[PDB]
Amino acid sequence: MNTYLKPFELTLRCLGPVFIGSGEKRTSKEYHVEGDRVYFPDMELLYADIP
RNA sequence: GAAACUUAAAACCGUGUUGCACUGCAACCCGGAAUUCUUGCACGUCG
Repeated sequence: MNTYLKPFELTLRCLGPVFIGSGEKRTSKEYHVEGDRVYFPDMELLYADIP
């Protein structure tokens, strides 16, 4: 600490899901599911290998 | 004694640099102080 500046330690444990949005929304033409797990590939790496 | 100009003519003139050498020069910070800062949940509403 310091003799005029007093810090603390704020710890947050989530009991439910937490969503802090970024302003970004992804369409269905970027990901595709496999059972329950949905895969998010890199958008430029799947374009570079395609001829 | 009464009567007849020591007069006439003649430039104080000719030639000649107020000229020769000489740095308005030497030394000197446009320098010292100053937060592009203060407030703000990527969120609300579901026959």
